[PDB]
Amino acid sequence: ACDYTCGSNCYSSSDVSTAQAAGYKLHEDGETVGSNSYPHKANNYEGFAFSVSSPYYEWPILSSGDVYSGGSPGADRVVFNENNQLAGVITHTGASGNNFVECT
Ligand SMILES: Nc1nc2c(ncn2[C@@H]2O[C@H](CO)[C@@H](O)[C@H]2OP(=O)(O)O)c(=O)[nH]1
Ligand SMILES: [Ca+2]
Repeated sequence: ACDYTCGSNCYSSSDVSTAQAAGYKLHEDGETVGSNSYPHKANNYEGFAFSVSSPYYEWPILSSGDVYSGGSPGADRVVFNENNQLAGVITHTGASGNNFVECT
């Protein structure tokens, strides 16, 4: 069983924790990776019911189990805050264009 399902993609809690820690370390040192500048501000245009406070930052979570360091992001993103608390895991899979849906 998947703890988070993003279209076809299966994610456990450890997958989410490894991706989040990588994302936060880079946020605090003011560094970014890749061509789209990861991590950046997750603005929340969709209006999701995140039980943690604002501002929100998005970072890629890869299907292969590897951490992001440059190149292709994929469809899936883990959202954390300024406190290093998980907001949720979102995806562009099954959403129109550059929009998002929450992972089930
Ligand atoms: N859909 C959407 N896109 C956002 C939001 N905050 C930042 N973006 C980023 O802006 C683009 C929308 O033009 C998206 O492809 C997405 O980048 P990522 O590709 O980095 O996930 C948001 O809350 N909603
Ligand atoms: Ca895994």
